[PDB]
Amino acid sequence: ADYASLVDVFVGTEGDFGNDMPAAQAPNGLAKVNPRTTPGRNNTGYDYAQSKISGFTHTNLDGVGGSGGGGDLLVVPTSGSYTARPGTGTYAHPFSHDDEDAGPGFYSVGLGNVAGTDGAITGAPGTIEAEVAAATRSGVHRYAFPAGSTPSLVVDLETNNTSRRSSSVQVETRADGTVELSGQVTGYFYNAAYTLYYTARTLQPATVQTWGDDDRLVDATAQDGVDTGAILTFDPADAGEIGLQVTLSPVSVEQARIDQQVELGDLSFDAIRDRTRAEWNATLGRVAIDASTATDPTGELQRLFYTHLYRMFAMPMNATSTSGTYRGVDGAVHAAQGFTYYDSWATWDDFRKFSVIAYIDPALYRDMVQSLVYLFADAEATGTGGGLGGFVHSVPTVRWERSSVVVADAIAKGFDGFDRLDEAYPALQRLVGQYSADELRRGYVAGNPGASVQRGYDQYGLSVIADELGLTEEAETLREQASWPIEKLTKPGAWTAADGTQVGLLTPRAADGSWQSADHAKFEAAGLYQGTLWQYHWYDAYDMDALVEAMGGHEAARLGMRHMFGEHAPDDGKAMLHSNANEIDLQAPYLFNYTGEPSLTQKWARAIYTKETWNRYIATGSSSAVPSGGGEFTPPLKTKVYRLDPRGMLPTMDNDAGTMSTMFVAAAVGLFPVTAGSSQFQVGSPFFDSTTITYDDGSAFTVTADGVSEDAFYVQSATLDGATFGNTWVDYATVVGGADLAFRMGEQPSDWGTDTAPAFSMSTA
Ligand SMILES: [Ca+2]
Repeated sequence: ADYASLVDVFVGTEGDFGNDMPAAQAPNGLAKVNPRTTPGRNNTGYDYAQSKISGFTHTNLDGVGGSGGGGDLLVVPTSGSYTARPGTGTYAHPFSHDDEDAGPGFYSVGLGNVAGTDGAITGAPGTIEAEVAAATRSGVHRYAFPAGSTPSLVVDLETNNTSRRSSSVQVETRADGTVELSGQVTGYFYNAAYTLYYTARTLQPATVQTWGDDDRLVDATAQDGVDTGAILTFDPADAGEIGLQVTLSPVSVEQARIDQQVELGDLSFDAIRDRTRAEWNATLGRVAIDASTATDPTGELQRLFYTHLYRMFAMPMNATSTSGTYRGVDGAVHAAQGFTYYDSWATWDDFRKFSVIAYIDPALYRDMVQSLVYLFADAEATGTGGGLGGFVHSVPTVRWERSSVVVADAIAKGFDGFDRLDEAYPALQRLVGQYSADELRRGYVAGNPGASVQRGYDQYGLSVIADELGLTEEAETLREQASWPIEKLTKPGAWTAADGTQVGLLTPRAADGSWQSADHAKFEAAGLYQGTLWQYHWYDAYDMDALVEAMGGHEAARLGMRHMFGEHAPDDGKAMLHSNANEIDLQAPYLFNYTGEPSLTQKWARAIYTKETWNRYIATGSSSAVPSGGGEFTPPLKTKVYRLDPRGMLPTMDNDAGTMSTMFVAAAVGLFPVTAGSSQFQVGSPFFDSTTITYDDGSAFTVTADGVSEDAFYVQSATLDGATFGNTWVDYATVVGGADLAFRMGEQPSDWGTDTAPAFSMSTA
């Protein structure tokens, strides 16, 4: 019933261990009411290890890198006074995790009172009780100040996790004495600027002063610049209850006002909070779990599951007004006709996540894909031919590579009626790019194996879209070019097995065709981004069949996969060639299904996600969080990859718009998308006795794992809708059609699935 209570929003909120936020937020909500720690923070604005909090920001990005995105509109409660633009140091309040409470839709904290004037502001007796909650587009605040205090709220419009580009504030005092503030914030993250409009109203009478770029605190009711803000001052009589309501719109201030009225009306703070909690319980309730003591003796695995399901519904964010409109990259307002438009993409990192969303919430997935299509269609409509990074985006956003694979994923899964797909296509083609004349002749990018395999997958994705558009010859060409990276860059005998077997591996190759020297296990060798050749070797997951053949045959692949996971030396951390910390080879644990050893896939799925494993690689060159260098743990570390702890992931292991969380959910369900852009999922090791996915029409997918335990993680046999089942993959249609997939589990590896019908490969389809 109350799934919300199982979510721990503090998981991954410490230091460099996930870069997630405890922010109050609704499912796929635009408004993200995040506490802000000081002097340290994680990328979202909050580091669990800190002991001071300034205030609450209203925009954000989940699990991203750099110094984080969003972080706009900082609201700081204070008993102090200002005569100039506030020093950010004066915002700091002591806090304790003992006086802090948060969950789906809400966050509460007891803040140490602060008082004084300007730079003399410091600790003062009493507590500012802070409560926030969130609706899709709105953040609501309720504060209690110590009796006798002159309550104040600073609205700081300079604050951003990366870069403030411009901001404005306009002040209105209404007949009842309450104040409304409105304007725009323009920020930047990674590739692009974005603009959001806001309205914020007090629920009690207030006076107001504003500041602009000259740091002067004045009575003027308008500011427009870069560093701007407002300071609200309330009557001491209202100390016991100070309320604020903030609403965001990518469209305009007037739309934000309309949204606030529709979304919040005259509802109380508690009602808004309760409603979002009910919305989370509906969302999380899409998956119902029965977890025995055998498999989850502490109850922590179930809590881990629902925490990560919660994280799965964060990005992309709802970027649609209550009037069914959105802002295009052309800078204009358009209709989201008969669907909700979502925006905020990090597709280079997160592309596999959508394949999972597809089987948990089909309708949400469809709207996401339709949105992605509109985004590229809008780019094309500008007629500039420019890439997406040259426009101002409607919400904070990241990057768009692999978009063709995501759209292809929906098409392959049987989704249709994607309006404006024909418009999206040429823009998707520009995103993917073309090999140069010389690259077309030789079949690859010289010295750049990474860019080559990436284009391979992009072109496969594009070939699916092309056929859907009736562009038959173009799809053929795309498929031909998509086969090149496997064929031309898999160097025969790059690694030699213990028995002499010659194993082909992804290797940089020169323009003239000679192979370039590389260490296949070295982080970022050969021009690679955030990985090794062993890891990028499996990248072209749309053609495992051709890859197996290029590697030197079935036995070569089988032995390569075992070497990949250090099976010959299970107690040597240096033998672990797979990385758990990054998304590059996320699919690797499930590739044993393709080499005739499904039991090893089962072992690794259960181990990585629910046990301690050997970890050799971090997600970046070095980390101050753990002894590390050259992209590795130095020494390799035996540890849990996922923890029910503020240190939630491995150090450096960013969640990346909920990707790592989504893969945890997929591992638990036991169905993993090795081939994004296909309709298939690979069978892993389902964690729970019973997992039921209920769809909107009342039908349900049910996967059972009879006798599953911490020790019994191997499949012994299986049935599908009552009949003997021996494949290690299942089609999307089977899942959403509401099948009953029943596994019998055991403590020893079995030969179940060793006679599987072949999974999808482009070359053999
Ligand atoms: Ca990453």
